[PDB]
Amino acid sequence: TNILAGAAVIKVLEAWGVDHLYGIPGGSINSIMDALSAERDRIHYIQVRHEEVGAMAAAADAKLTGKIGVCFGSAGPGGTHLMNGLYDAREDHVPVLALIGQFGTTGMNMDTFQEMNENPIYADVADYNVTAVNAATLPHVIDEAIRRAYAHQGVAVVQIPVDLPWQQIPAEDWYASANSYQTPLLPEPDVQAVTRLTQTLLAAERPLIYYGIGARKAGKELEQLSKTLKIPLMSTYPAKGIVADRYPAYLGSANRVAQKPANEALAQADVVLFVGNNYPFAEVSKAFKNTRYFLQIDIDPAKLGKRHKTDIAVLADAQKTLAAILAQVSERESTPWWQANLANVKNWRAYLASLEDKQEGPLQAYQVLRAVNKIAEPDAIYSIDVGDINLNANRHLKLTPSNRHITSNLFATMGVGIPGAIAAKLNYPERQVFNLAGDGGASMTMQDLATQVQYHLPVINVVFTNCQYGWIKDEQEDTNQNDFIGVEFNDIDFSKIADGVHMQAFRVNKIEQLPDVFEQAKAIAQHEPVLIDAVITGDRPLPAEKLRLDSAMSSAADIEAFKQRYEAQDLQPLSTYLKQFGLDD
Amino acid sequence: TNILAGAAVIKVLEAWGVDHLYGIPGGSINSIMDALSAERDRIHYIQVRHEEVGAMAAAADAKLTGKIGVCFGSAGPGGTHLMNGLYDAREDHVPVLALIGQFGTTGMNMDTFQEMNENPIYADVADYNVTAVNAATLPHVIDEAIRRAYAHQGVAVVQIPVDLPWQQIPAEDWYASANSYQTPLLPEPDVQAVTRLTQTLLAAERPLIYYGIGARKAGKELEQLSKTLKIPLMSTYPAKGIVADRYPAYLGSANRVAQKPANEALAQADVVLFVGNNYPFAEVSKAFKNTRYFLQIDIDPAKLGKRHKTDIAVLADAQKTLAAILAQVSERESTPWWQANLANVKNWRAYLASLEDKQEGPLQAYQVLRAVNKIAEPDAIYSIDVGDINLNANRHLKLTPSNRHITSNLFATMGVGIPGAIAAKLNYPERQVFNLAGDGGASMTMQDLATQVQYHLPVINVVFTNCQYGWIKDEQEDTNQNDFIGVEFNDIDFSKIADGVHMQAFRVNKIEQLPDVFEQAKAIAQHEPVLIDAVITGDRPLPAEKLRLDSAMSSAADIEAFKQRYEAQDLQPLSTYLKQFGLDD
Amino acid sequence: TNILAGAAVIKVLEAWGVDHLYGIPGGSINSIMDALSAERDRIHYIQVRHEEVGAMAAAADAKLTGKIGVCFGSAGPGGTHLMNGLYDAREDHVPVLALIGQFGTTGMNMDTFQEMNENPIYADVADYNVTAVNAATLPHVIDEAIRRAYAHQGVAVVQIPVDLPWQQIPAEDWYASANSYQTPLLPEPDVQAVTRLTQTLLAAERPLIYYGIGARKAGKELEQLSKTLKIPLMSTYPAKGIVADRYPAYLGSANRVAQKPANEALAQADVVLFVGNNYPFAEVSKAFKNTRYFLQIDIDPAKLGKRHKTDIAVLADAQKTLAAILAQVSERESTPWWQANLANVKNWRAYLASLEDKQEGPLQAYQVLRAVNKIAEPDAIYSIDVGDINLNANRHLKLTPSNRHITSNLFATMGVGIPGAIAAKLNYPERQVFNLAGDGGASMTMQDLATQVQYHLPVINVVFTNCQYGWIKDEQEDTNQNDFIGVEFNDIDFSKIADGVHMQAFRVNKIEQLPDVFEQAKAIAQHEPVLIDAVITGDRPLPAEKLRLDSAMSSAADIEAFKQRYEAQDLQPLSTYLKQFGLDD
Ligand SMILES: Cc1cc2nc3c(=O)[nH]c(=O)nc-3n(C[C@H](O)[C@H](O)[C@H](O)COP(=O)(O)OP(=O)(O)OC[C@H]3O[C@@H](n4cnc5c(N)ncnc54)[C@H](O)[C@@H]3O)c2cc1C
Ligand SMILES: Cc1cc2nc3c(=O)[nH]c(=O)nc-3n(C[C@H](O)[C@H](O)[C@H](O)COP(=O)(O)OP(=O)(O)OC[C@H]3O[C@@H](n4cnc5c(N)ncnc54)[C@H](O)[C@@H]3O)c2cc1C
Ligand SMILES: Cc1cc2nc3c(=O)[nH]c(=O)nc-3n(C[C@H](O)[C@H](O)[C@H](O)COP(=O)(O)OP(=O)(O)OC[C@H]3O[C@@H](n4cnc5c(N)ncnc54)[C@H](O)[C@@H]3O)c2cc1C
Ligand SMILES: COP(=O)(O)[C@](C)(O)c1sc(CCOP(=O)(O)OP(=O)(O)O)c(C)[n+]1Cc1cnc(C)nc1N
Ligand SMILES: COP(=O)(O)[C@](C)(O)c1sc(CCOP(=O)(O)OP(=O)(O)O)c(C)[n+]1Cc1cnc(C)nc1N
Ligand SMILES: COP(=O)(O)[C@](C)(O)c1sc(CCOP(=O)(O)OP(=O)(O)O)c(C)[n+]1Cc1cnc(C)nc1N
Ligand SMILES: [Mg+2]
Ligand SMILES: [Mg+2]
Ligand SMILES: [Mg+2]
Ligand code: NA
Ligand code: NA
Repeated sequence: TNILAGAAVIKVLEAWGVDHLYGIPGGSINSIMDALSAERDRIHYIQVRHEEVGAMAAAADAKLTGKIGVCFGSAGPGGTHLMNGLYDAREDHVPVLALIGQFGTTGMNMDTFQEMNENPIYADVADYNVTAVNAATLPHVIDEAIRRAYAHQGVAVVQIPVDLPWQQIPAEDWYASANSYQTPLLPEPDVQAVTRLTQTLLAAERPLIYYGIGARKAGKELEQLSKTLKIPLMSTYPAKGIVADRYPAYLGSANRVAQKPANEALAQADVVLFVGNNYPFAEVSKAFKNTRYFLQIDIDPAKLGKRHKTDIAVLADAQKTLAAILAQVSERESTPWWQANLANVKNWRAYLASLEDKQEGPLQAYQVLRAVNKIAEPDAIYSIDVGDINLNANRHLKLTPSNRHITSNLFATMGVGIPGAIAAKLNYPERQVFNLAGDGGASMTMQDLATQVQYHLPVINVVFTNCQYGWIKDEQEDTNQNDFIGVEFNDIDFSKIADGVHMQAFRVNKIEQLPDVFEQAKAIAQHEPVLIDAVITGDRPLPAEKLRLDSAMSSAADIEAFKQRYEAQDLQPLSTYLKQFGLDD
Repeated sequence: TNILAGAAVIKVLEAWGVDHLYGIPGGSINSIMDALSAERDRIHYIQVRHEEVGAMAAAADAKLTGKIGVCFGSAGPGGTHLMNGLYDAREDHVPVLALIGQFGTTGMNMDTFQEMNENPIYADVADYNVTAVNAATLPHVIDEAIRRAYAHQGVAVVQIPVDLPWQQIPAEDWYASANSYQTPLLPEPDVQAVTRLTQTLLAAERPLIYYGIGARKAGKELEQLSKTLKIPLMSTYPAKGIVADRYPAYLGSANRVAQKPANEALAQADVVLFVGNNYPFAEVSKAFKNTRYFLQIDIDPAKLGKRHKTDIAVLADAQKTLAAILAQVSERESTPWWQANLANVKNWRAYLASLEDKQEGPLQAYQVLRAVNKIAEPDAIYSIDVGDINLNANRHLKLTPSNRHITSNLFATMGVGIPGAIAAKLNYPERQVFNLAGDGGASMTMQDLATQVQYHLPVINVVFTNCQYGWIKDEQEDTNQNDFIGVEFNDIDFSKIADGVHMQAFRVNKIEQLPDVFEQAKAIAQHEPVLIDAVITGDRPLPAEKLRLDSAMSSAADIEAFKQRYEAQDLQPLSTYLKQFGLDD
Repeated sequence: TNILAGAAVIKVLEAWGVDHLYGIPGGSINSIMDALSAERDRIHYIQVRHEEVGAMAAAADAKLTGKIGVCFGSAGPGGTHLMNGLYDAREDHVPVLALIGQFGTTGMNMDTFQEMNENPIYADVADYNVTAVNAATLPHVIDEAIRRAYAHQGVAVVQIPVDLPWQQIPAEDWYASANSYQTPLLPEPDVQAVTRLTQTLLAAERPLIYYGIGARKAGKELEQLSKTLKIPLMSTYPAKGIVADRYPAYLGSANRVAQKPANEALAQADVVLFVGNNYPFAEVSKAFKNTRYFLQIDIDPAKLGKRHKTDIAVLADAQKTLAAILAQVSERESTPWWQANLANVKNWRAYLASLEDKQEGPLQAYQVLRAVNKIAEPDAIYSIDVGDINLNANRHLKLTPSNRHITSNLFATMGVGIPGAIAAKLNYPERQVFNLAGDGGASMTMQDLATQVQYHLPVINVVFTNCQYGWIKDEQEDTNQNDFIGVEFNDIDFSKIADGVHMQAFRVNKIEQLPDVFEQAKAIAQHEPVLIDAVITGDRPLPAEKLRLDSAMSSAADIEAFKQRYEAQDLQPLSTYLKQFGLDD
């Protein structure tokens, strides 16, 4: 006849297909805990060691599977600890439900222990942000929160006074709307607009197709269009892997987490097809200042003409539109622009290989990533933290459509490596999972290495120990007048941290040590987590946004200093290849 | 003729006497970093490993010295990481300035990398919350923020677009108002009201004086009034130490972080003098339901009649008022109420001593704290985390007016032990400093053990490893119908964590191991930090709020179960002593 | 045994002495209405015609009496209509309680009719901002709101779900803390700081005392210090009347709502004693750019050194400090500085009198205000709207300590004239009350002239009809490159509007009509409200901030143009008087 309101809430989560959720208990959320306890055969609670890891893992769940992530925090400090993960979910536009403990309705507004008005705390981050005040409507409020988080691709927060889930409600009244769920409709491309777009693209002297993760379903069409039309491809960093890295006309990404060929080509291009792309550097870096025609395909009307004035804009699904272009074109002959870019890519990849292929000496980030490549399975998943690792992984990882990689794309919160890998292994127990993190980021969430141990999640953790916030040191080098500050710090031995949480680990500092240690790690991670602490040099990775290679643009002295510092003696500027094929810079 | 606006900002901090500040750099705050770098001889930047530790340490600075604490975080995730420390500062009403990075005014509102409207993030926590938009007024905005944080005893947040501090401003225009600073005026007690208050207090059959930290300047007057009038003393937990723990009529604190004699006496009292006290449990625990007359002294009109209806309310300084009462009274003879309470205290202290005085066997929290007492200097400072340690430290630490102790009093954020100890050692390098933390709380901020190492801060860290969130397990025992959940977890060896950050450490699990390890730690902390990981039992500490000792109130079976579980065979209920002296319960 | 929670809420209001409150009913607040309906003998509900008028009137109640003002609005649009009054109360730092309707707890968060999360709406304006969720604690929440509004001198907002006030609660539990309310007894002003401040003031060659409303209790001391020491007085506009306008050495106020002698003298002064003053134009107008020493007295630490670099800032009560200064000084002979300022004031007053004393012709604001003066009782209260009326009333009204005048000082919301006058008459039925308003501001709240009729509040309304937003037209003349826009509009005949709400009224457009109309109005307002619609010219009043009178500073052409436009042929610059008494400019 009756059900506890907390039991009904957990049944709402189950109806929506929530497999696992994260948090840390407290008095203010013990009634939800009680309902979870009864339901442990059907829904799986993951106890983290810091609530930010719970929120970040919930975000990562949604990034990986498209299913809403769920986390919770107790009243006051439990909930405020969620913030970095909630902001990550907002900025990366993935659905997350966050439940926040609150003291009982009889004690609210009495200024009792750890009791405050919690609603204003979450107003900025959340698409939906409500304090529940009734037990009978609580299942509906949770249902509403989930349905909105999905529809609006963001964060729904519900503060729950602890008395409500222990109250009996009628067993027959509540329901979940999960059965009625659908994903948004995919708009179709206008035939005339697609034809006009195709004509402009074909008439270009120096075309590029520049796609983001909005094109994640269109890898085949992107590569086929590139091959057929002889048009180079470039992408946002997160869109690495949609087309295989091995594709010879994939230039990489632009700006800083970037590859040289992409920056150079973008500066020269006359027509850009900008597809499923919200590149946040467009305006500030003047990326498109010399672009003659700008053609955009996006599903979101809020994005059309956002990053540059459009000459043709198509409000449609990326794959449907790219298919429609491909359907109306035929094989084109090679062009000077095509060949110049192909040559430039070859030159760049030879540079990266030269760094990877060192066999002995002081360990650099480049060989560590080569060692990752050597033990990586074809469908491996990479959880990547924030800093130099984004740049280095972007250059060195050899990804295909079979891979996944995730980071904090836009909020760019450090510490996401560990939680992202926890979520990855929970969602894909049979797939190999890496956590690639700098020492600064790994330090921030280090305690949750214990969570990998506790739940026997065989993540391969690789920490890049430079004893610096390298990403920031390099920024200070570029901008600051006075000495470095706050960017060089004391060593932490992560192999000892790992030992502390009862995880097998290794520490290495020489290139020649890599093969055996990585082989051992590969084997250990068949059953248990493992950590490799790679002590790397303070060498700055080549700044693709600050090239000093072209004698028509840089002094002979700046060029040779750049070659020496970045081991880039064999790099040629794009202009070399443009000139070979009869085009001017 | 000109000065960089960032240089002027740092000069404002120097004028206000800021010695040290905390944070982690980033591109969005590198211009403030540049100004700090130039000023490193005069103001001292402390690089933390997680920004929440910076915010918590800033809060602790203000708790300890009364001087505004200063922290910062980079745009987006740097700033949102500050939240647990900022909420701590708000709820514990201490002045803190937080600077938040923001991207340059040319890139704001362009939806660029890690760029968002940051002002709404801080609206709830902050007394003052502004985004600076001009370089010439920036020193004033910082000055304003500091002056308001002090006057309003809370958090001032300023978001700073990174371009502004690198702009030149006239050298002669800016100023700091530090020279004009004063603390609020101390109101004087009305003579007639004090006399009426004194008469009511003297006419009481079962009086208590119940003080909080608002009486921190009135220790001498409190103890003297108690001795002269034969009136027992009780306090809030944070007010432990204002009167020496050894004082035989100090009952301790009420509720849960509490001592038995205080809970029992409060239930029986007819008149309570409530002084400098904002006890958050007053209403929810029905603390004063049987109190006949309620007399209050507080400096804040917002507090008068807040926690119970007052019969006499005095808007005045605690010390001035207590002095005025003492001036108009003379020595009173002993009473039955006085003797019953004295006997009860003796019985309770003998119980605590019996726990402390065990010499061998499985290690409990009680002997760990005895070992702390044995190596503690008379003016030691204690930074205490959140959980069972608050209860255990409250019972076992032997404090006097010469000590300081701090925790997160009201927000009660876990993880404060480490940052509180960092702040304590920075402010009091010649005083012994302890960090007393449970394993859950220590885990949350563990990475900043590295900060103690980096800045050579000789903190004595003591971790209470029960492999539980014990405080929460006990709550689930009390309230939950279904099995424990999320409260028992895997071991972390903190002696290995310490080794990882290059700190000397010990792990112990037997009572007989304590003396030598604590002696070694005492010696090490003359020069360097040290950590003791104390592996303790899962024994629940005696619940002072759930006594089962009085046969007129509890079954014989519940009483003997309580004695057995809490080793409390020799405890007597207050009623025993009331009856001895001819008073009924 | 039991009491309705709504009934207890009204008893809390009665305990705090709330005489009257304002609002408009709705379904979402009908349970509070129900409780008010039973208590008509003890609390007086005023039904307004627009909720902003209720909020503005509540703010005005507190401005006038120092007692908390109370208003309410129904859920959604009722509450949001309060905003202009709530912001006025926040900015003018007066205590106001606002009750906001909400739908019942069973329908909250169901997305029902007019149902939304109302808490974020009031977060910015409110010092205290909570949604009640329990009936038994509702009286406490209201009590807390009141106590906080008083303590923090601002707005407390409580959102009340409509079901709660109809729930029975135990009769014996609730209480109000009004009985605890008191004002603090302060120590004497800091003796050594006051002595030093005094020496600096007396050593000055060109001293000024510049006070604001913080000196409201110090009129006697201000005038005596001025006379004894030969130091001219100037004030903020709202501080007009604290010293009688007829005082020969009262210079007026500075900036734009200002008088010529104050602006001229301030520019010359070497030492300013800034007392109970938070002049918002200090920095932006560079008011103190030439000041050698700046001395301050203020009760609020947040203000110490806020507006200018301050040589000595005394934290103390204005009256007590000024009395302490007076007690340690004695007579100084007349100085050139004193004589020059006296002469300048005389010249300025002759100018104002020349405008007032016209007897025939096109009506100007100047003669209307002379007509007000001629019918004004010595203790009349003036509610003044926002625009040219602030400037003209500041110059022409002849106020003494027996008067009161109020406007929206800092938020400066138009429309306040009508509600301020309603509040004034409710608090002071036996005092004459004027509403002096421009046509723009009167139009915004015109419907509430019906409220004066409904409650038989004999306000004398005087509307200054120029068919312009004159204040803004003048700004456009000063700053805008293109034609006037939005500042000249169609006539509204307010005598006809008055007829429509059943109020006796007159319309005048000639100077010679004034005496008979104002005599009739004076007599009508012995019993009923009345309105005079004064059709005035579009003449720009003399801009005290743009003086062109001094041959050393302005071209002869500029001076002749200024003199012509502003009928200022007989005005002399201060430099003329300075030279006369042997001082240089
Ligand atoms: C430390 C760090 C540094 C970084 N620096 C760089 C850098 O230098 N270079 C770089 O490239 N990135 C960088 N980033 C990542 C960067 O901040 C952005 O997140 C990224 O460039 C945006 O990628 P995106 O447009 O693919 O994704 P999003 O911003 O998520 O945009 C996806 C777009 O696709 C659209 N879309 C979605 N579905 C469809 C569909 N079915 N059909 C059509 N359109 C669809 C959406 O409406 C949206 O406009 C960095 C990240 C980090 C952590
Ligand atoms: C895990 C945990 C559990 C806790 N549980 C308990 C518990 O069971 N029991 C317990 O007691 N505490 C407990 N607390 C602490 C608790 O939450 C409160 O912070 C504490 O009880 C309030 O102490 P207080 O009134 O001294 O301090 P505050 O809340 O800071 O109040 C100080 C008061 O003094 C007034 N004041 C300031 N200056 C003066 C002056 N010069 N003269 C007069 N008045 C002045 C202020 O206006 C204010 O009202 C716990 C804390 C933690 C971390
Ligand atoms: C259209 C319009 C135009 C305006 N333009 C002008 C203008 O040109 N010129 C002008 O002068 N005004 C002008 N104002 C008014 C102006 O905006 C400010 O409100 C006013 O100048 C500030 O006056 P104040 O300092 O007296 O009041 P407040 O800002 O209320 O300051 C009071 C001060 O006194 C202190 N205080 C309070 N009690 C005590 C005490 N017991 N002892 C000591 N200190 C105490 C307070 O802490 C505070 O610092 C205008 C208003 C309007 C509506
Ligand atoms: C009613 O309040 P509460 O829930 O009892 C309280 C005091 O708020 C606590 S206490 C607590 C357990 C602390 O565990 P520890 O292992 O550090 O200590 P212990 O085992 O009790 O010695 C948690 C998780 N929380 C909840 C909590 C969660 N997350 C953070 C950041 N802070 C908290 N404090
Ligand atoms: C312009 O953006 P940014 O400042 O360059 C950026 C990307 O935001 C970074 S990157 C970064 C350094 C990361 O250091 P690591 O040691 O982990 O990596 P690395 O040494 O570069 O290999 C910091 C501190 N921040 C700032 C930062 C601070 N705190 C958090 C929680 N996240 C951040 N991400
Ligand atoms: C710099 O401040 P400001 O813009 O000069 C100021 C004081 O804020 C004014 S004054 C003003 C004109 C008032 O016109 P009236 O006809 O009432 O008066 P007047 O013609 O000047 O005698 C307006 C529209 N505003 C703007 C205004 C608009 N709307 C509201 C509700 N209040 C305002 N006050
Ligand atoms: Mg690093
Ligand atoms: Mg524990
Ligand atoms: Mg007008
Ligand atoms: Na951490
Ligand atoms: Na209106």
